[PDB]
Amino acid sequence: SQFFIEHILQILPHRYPMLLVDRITELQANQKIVAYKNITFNEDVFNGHFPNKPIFPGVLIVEGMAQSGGFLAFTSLWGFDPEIAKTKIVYFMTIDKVKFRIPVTPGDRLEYHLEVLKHKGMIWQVGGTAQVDGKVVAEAELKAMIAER
Amino acid sequence: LQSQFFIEHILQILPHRYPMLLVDRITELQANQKIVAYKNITFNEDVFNGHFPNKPIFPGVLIVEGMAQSGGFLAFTSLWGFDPEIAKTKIVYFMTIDKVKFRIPVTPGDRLEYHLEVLKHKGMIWQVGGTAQVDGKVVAEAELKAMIAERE
Amino acid sequence: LQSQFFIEHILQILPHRYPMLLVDRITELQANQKIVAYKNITFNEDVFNGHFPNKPIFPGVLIVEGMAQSGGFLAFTSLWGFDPEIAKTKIVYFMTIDKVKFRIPVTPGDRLEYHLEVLKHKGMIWQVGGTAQVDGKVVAEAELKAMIAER
Amino acid sequence: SQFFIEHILQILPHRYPMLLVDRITELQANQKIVAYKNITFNEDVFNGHFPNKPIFPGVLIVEGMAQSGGFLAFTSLWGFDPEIAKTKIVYFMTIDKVKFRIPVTPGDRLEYHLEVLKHKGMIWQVGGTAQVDGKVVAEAELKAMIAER
Amino acid sequence: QSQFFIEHILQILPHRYPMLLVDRITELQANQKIVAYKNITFNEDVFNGHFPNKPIFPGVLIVEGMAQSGGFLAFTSLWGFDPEIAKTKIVYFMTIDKVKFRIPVTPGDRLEYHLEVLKHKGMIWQVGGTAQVDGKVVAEAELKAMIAERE
Amino acid sequence: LQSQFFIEHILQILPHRYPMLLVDRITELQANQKIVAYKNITFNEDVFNGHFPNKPIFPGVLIVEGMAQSGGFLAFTSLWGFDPEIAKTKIVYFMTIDKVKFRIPVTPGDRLEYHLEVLKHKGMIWQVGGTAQVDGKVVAEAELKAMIAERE
Ligand SMILES: CC(C)(C)c1ccc(C(=O)N/N=C/c2cc(Br)c(O)c(Br)c2O)cc1
Ligand SMILES: CC(C)(C)c1ccc(C(=O)N/N=C/c2cc(Br)c(O)c(Br)c2O)cc1
Ligand SMILES: [Cl-]
Ligand SMILES: [Cl-]
Ligand SMILES: [Cl-]
Ligand SMILES: [Cl-]
Ligand SMILES: [Cl-]
Ligand SMILES: [Cl-]
Repeated sequence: SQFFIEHILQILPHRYPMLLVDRITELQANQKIVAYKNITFNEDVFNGHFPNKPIFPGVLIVEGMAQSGGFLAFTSLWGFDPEIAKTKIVYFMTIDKVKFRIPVTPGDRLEYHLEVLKHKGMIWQVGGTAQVDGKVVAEAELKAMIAER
Repeated sequence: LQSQFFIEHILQILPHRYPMLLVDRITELQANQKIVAYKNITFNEDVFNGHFPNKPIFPGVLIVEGMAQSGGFLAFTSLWGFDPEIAKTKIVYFMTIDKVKFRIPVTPGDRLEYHLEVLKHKGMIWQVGGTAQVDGKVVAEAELKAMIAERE
Repeated sequence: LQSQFFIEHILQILPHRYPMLLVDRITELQANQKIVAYKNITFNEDVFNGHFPNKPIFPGVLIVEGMAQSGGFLAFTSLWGFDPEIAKTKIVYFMTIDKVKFRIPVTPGDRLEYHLEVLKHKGMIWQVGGTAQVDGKVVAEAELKAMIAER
Repeated sequence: SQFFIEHILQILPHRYPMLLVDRITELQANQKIVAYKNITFNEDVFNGHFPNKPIFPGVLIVEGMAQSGGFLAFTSLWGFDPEIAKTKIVYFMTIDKVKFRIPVTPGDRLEYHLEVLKHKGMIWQVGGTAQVDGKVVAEAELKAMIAER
Repeated sequence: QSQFFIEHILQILPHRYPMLLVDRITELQANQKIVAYKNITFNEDVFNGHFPNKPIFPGVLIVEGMAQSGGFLAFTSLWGFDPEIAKTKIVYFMTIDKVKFRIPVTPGDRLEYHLEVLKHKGMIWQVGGTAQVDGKVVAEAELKAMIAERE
Repeated sequence: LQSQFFIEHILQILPHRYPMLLVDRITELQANQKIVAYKNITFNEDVFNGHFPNKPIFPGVLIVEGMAQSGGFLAFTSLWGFDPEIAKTKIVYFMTIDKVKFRIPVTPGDRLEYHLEVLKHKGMIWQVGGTAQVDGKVVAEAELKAMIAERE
C-alpha cells in the first residue's frame, strides 16, 4: 500500500513541475487509494498564485486527485509494472461535481482520497475528496480512459 | 466599457502572475453577458517540461483555469468596469466546477481561445459556462460558479 | 518531404530545448529555398519576468534566434530530410548576423511568424534572410549565417 | 506562537527559491523554536539533486535550520515587528558539528528544532536538530548575524 | 563614477532575471566607451536548452549583453548615476549590424563587453565593439538605439 | 590523470545537475591530494530571486555545497580515474560539515574559487577541507566528509 516518489516516478509519466503526488499511503485494487502531496512555499506556482498570498491552485488540487485516480486504475489492472506503464496513457475525459471548501496553503499535507465509483473496460470513474488535517478541502469526480501510449 | 483588452490591462485587473496568469488577450467583452479571450500556447512554457517529456500537452486543468480567469475578468468588469484601484482589493475564487469535458488535446502552436457566457449572476456570485476552442473546434467545455471576495 | 511539421517533429530535428527552443510549428517548407514557421508568444514565459516588469516585451534578440532556428530547420531537412538519427549527431551555431531592424514590439498574444529564404548555402554553411511578422506586418528583419556541425 | 507563511514572510527577508520554512509551531523568546518545511517533489531543486533520485540537499536542511534560528532571533530582539524586519537581511557566520543521519525526500515533513546557545546584539548562536516523523535526520550548530540591508 | 556593481546596475537598467546580462562595470568614460562583464556559469537556466550535454552561451545573448552595456553607457553619459531619472527612460534598440561570432562562450568564462560610442545624434546612439574572454575577441557587433521617455 | 577539466568533463563525473551543479571548471587536480576549481557567480542565477531581493548574496550553504562537489570530483577520479560509465550510477551523500566560517559575501561578478585538500579518505568516505576564494582572498573556509555511493 505504501509507494514512495521513486515508485510513483516509474508509473506516472508526469514530471516537474506537473507531478503532484508525493507518496501513496493506501491502495486497494479496484476500490480505493489514499495519497498525498506536501505543499510548501518553495514551489514555483506560488510566485503567481498569488503574490503576497500563497494559495495552492484549486485546479491543481484536482490534477493531484486525477493523478492519484489514474495511479489507482493503472495499478488495479497491472499492479506495479514499470514496463507496461510506459505502454499506456491515462488521460481524463471528464471532471464533475467539483467543490472547493477550504484554501490549501504552504505547510499543508494535501491528502487525496479517491475510490472507484464505476469501471468498465478501460473506462474508470473515480471520485472522492482532498483533505488537510482531517478536513475536506475539495471534492470531485473524474472519468478517465486507459489507452496504448 | 471596452471590448478589447491586452496583457497590460489584464495585469491591472487579475491578481494572477507568472506562472499562473493564463490569459493573454481579450477580443470580445459584453458586460453581464460574455467574454472571448485567448492564451497562446508555446513550447517555451515551463509546464511542458513535465507534461509530458517528449510529448508536450497543455494540462486540461489549466485550460479550465484559463476559462475561470476569463470569467473572473468578465465578472469584475461587469460590476466595476475597468477599475484597477478596486481590482487590487478584490479576488475571484472558484466555488465549483461542473460538466467539464476534454475533447481535443491542446499543444504548442495552438491559440487557446476562451468563450465564457454568464449563466446567472447575483451580486458577487457568478455562474459562467462555455468552451475552450482552437481554430474553431471545441477542445474543452466547462461550467463554474465563482465568488468575488475581499483580498483581505 | 512534408511542408508542415509540429512541435513533435521540431523536437526530433532541432537540438534546442527549453528555454531556448523558440519555434513551435512549421507551416511552409521548400527545400533549399524557404521556410515559414512561427512561435506563439504568451505571458506564461519566464523571459517576461525580466523583460520587463509590468511591461512584457519579447526580446528582439530572441526574435532573431527564432529566425535562426527556422533557418537551421530548413538547412538540415534540405540536406537530410526528416532524419532524427542524423539530426542528433549535429548542432548548429551562429556565424554572423546582419541588417537586423526592429520595427514593432512583440508582446503576449502575438503569433510571431518567421519568413526565411536561402540567400546562399554551401555544405554545412547556410546564409538565410527574411522577416518576422505579426498579423501580416513586419516587426523585424534580419540576415544571418549559420553552420551545422558534428559532436 | 503559531505563525504561518504570511507571518514568516513579514519577518524573514528570504524569498523564492530560498525561503525554506513553511510554518512555526512553537516559539519561546531567547530559548527555542520548532518549525517545519514540507518537502514535495514539486520543488525545482530536485531536478538536479539528483536526477531519478530526489534527495533534499543537506546544506538546505542546514539553511532551513538557520532561517528558523533567524526568525527566533528577529522576534526575540524586536518581537513581531514587520517594519523593523523589512530593513534587515541575515548573514551566515559559522557552521559546525553538523551530521546527517537520514536522507530527507519528497513526502517528508522536515521539522526544525533549534535552541539558543548564545547571543549578543545581532549575533546569534543556535544549535539543534532537523527531524522527520520524530526521528533525527540531522544535527547542527550555527552562528548568524542580522544586518541593515 | 568608474566602477559600478550589481546594485548600481539594477538601479539604472530595467532588466531583471532572467534578462539582466551584465554583472559589473569595470570601466566607464562618459560619451566614449564602456568595459563591463557577465560571468558565465552552468547554473543558468538557458543552459538547460542550449544545449543538452553541451552548454554554450547563446550568441544572441552576447549581443544582448552588449546592447545592455551600450544602454548603460548612453544613459550614464546623459544623466550620470541617477536611479530616479532612470525609472522614466527607455532605450529602444533599433538595429544590430555586422555581428560575427569567432569563439563559443561556455560556463566558466568571464564574458567582457567592450563598447564604444560610434555616433550620437540627438536621441540616437550608435555603439559598437566586442565581447572578449581572456583577452581574445569572441564576438563583434554594432548597434543603434534611441533614447525615449518611459510611459 | 589530467589536471584541467571543463564543464563537459564535470558533467560526466558528478551526478549533480541544474540547479545544483555548482562547479564550472577544474584548474588543478592531484589524485588523493588536492583540487582547485571554481564557479562563476552571476546575477542570472535563480537563487538570487530570493537571496535576497535587491541584495544579491550567493548563499553561504551553497558555497559549502560547491566545495563538497569539488571534493567529490576529486574523490571519484582518485578512485576510478576519469570513467564516465562508472560515474553514471553513483551519487554523493554529505555525512558531516565542520568548522565552517564565512568572512566575505560572495556576489554576482565574483569568480568563486574552491581549494580542497584531502584530510583523510578510506573507501567511499572522503574527509576534505579547505577554502573558497575570490580574487585571492579567503571568502570562506570549511571541513566536510562526503560518501560516494551507488544508486540503489
Ligand atoms: C481527453 C483528450 C482527448 C483531450 C486527450 C486525449 C489524449 C491525450 C494524451 O495523448 N495524453 N497523453 C498522451 C501521451 C503521453 C505520453 Br508521456 C506519450 O509518450 C504519448 Br506518445 C502520448 O500520446 C490527452 C488528452
Ligand atoms: C518596464 C519599464 C518601463 C522599465 C521598461 C519598459 C520598456 C523598456 C523597453 O522597451 N526598452 N528598453 C528599456 C531600456 C532602458 C535602459 Br536605461 C537601457 O539601458 C536599456 Br539597454 C533598455 O532596453 C524598458 C523598460
Ligand atoms: Cl484557486
Ligand atoms: Cl491534461
Ligand atoms: Cl528588445
Ligand atoms: Cl546532501
Ligand atoms: Cl549561438
Ligand atoms: Cl548566507
